[PDB]
Amino acid sequence: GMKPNQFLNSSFSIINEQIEIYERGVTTQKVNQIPKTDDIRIQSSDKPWHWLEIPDLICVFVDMKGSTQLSVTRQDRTMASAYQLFTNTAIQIFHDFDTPYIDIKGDGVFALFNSNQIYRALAATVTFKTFVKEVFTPKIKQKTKGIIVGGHYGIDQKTVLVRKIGLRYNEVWAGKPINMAAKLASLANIDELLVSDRYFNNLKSDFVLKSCGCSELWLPKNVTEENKFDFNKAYSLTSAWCPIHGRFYCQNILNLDNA
Amino acid sequence: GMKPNQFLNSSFSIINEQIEIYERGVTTQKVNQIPKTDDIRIQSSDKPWHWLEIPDLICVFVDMKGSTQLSVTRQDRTMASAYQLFTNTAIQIFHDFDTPYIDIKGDGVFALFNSNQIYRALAATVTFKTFVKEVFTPKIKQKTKGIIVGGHYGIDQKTVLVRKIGLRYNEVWAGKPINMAAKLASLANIDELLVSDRYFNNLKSDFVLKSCGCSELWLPKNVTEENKFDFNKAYSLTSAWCPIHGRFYCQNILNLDNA
Ligand SMILES: [Cl-]
Ligand SMILES: [Cl-]
Ligand SMILES: [Zn+2]
Ligand SMILES: [Zn+2]
Repeated sequence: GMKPNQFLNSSFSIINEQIEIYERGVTTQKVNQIPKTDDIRIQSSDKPWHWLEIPDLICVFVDMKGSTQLSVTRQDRTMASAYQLFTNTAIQIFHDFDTPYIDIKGDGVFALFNSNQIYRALAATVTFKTFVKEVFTPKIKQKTKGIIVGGHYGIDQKTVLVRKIGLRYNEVWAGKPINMAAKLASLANIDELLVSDRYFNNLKSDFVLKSCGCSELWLPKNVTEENKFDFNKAYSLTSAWCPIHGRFYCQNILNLDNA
Repeated sequence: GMKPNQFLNSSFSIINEQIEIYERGVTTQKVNQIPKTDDIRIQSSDKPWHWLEIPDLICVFVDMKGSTQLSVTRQDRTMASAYQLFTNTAIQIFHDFDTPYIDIKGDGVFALFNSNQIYRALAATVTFKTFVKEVFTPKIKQKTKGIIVGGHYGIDQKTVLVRKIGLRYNEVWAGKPINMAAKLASLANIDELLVSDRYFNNLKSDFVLKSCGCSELWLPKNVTEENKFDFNKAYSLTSAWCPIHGRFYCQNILNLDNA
């Protein structure tokens, strides 16, 4: 129902071009793991959009929480320092866990994992969560003389589509889990990880379901009235790596993907 | 703080490296407009992080709303087509409005504008909003035989910091307006734009404050109890370009930045 006098001429022409592209339909092809970036082809502009379908991809999203009083303009520039200590550490930790794909969005970082990296994704997320709780929050509190800033985290797992868009070219991701992992992180309290029920249902080991004894780690949370999610239930983890047993637990959990 | 038995050895070493970087402090320098990407220098890794301070930068964030039933796996693959029709049109429209910087995050797109592009940012946002209402929503409803999918939108304006991080290199943005524009969009209803009070307070012309008569366009909304924003009030726009007067209004609004 678009009319010429409703839009700029250029906008009108662009919208009609996008309508034509949309009317071409799509094609897809299955690829079991996140492909190398150069294996994602740039298409000729006349073709129907082609997507690669990655099954049961895991998306972790971590975001700074409680930072509204941190500043980029006042003398201490504390938001700049906090951004580095939070985001750069997130990136380096996810890289150390051999994350297939990392990207930065606002005050947050998302990390994509393959469907056979369930436990690796969790171990990387809990490592970052523990860093934030034990290091980031105390140091920012020291610098600000009292402000408590931390993180909150979400994980979802679902099939996604990927292709490249030129703005160079970047991967673009269509589907549920990146959007849903970010929405879960936004819903989470400070120092809380929320995961979807479909991701939680893939966690089977007592190394991740029960504490070290220093109890059930995960609590269900109904998310239906949020009107944001295509699943009924999330699961909440508020604990972190044990100061005594955390390394041993992380070692075992990482190995759980190899079986 | 950190204990060695709480983390993997590699994670421990990485955290200590990030603490050292954080303890170097930061330096900043003012640049009045969003710089060219090659003017944002890559630093040697030993230096305190340097940031460019861009005053009163405008961030628009547009996001798909109501898409939980769209699928990337069922036969119609409707989420793939919808992603193209929504996101690619957003990209092309923002490029047509000469947006200095565009980036894609999940089901959404953000566009950054200079402080002297107040009205251009609004005109680009309302153009995309009108496209979504008049074109995207009807076509997706037709394809799905009834599902109503649309968009929601946020705008904030505040000083930001920018530098480059290598994961070639990408700009990273620290500060309020990208995070806050995304949170405003998440808070917005379908076919609703929410803007911060500080952005709204820069809107002075009746071309943006009053309708063509086919009334006040903006309604205040208190956002204090959201505990997410560093401002008290947002402003809601639910209208779109008039089917008769929309081109004329958009043209005049664009001209408002040149005075
Ligand atoms: Cl600030
Ligand atoms: Cl889906
Ligand atoms: Zn223990
Ligand atoms: Zn009118």
